Amino acid sequence: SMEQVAMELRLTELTRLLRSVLDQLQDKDPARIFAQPVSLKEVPDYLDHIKHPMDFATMRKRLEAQGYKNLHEFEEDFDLIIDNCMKYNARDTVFYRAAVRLRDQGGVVLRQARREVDSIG
Repeated sequence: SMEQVAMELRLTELTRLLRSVLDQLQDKDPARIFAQPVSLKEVPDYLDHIKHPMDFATMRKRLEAQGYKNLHEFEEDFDLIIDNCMKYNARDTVFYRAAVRLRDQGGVVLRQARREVDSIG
């Protein structure tokens, strides 16, 4: 159907906008603390602590399969990255502080992305 195609064009466009959001968020992580999944070889207890791990590479795989239906889903995954880090690591650690900084800086990007998603539809 033509409707299914128009819907798919919208998903495709959302994916385009989310890809750019993703790149801007990841630039706020020049240390690359959040680039890849936490290694279960290097933190073998991790899954006892964190039930839903997340990282920028895993978000990117989902993105490129057009697996984000709306901005809310994409923000849920970004929030996991931050929130998982702030629970597993103590307040005095470079990791925790990096998550705080990513959260604060990412907020600005996300604020405008919500306006653009509403605006373009």
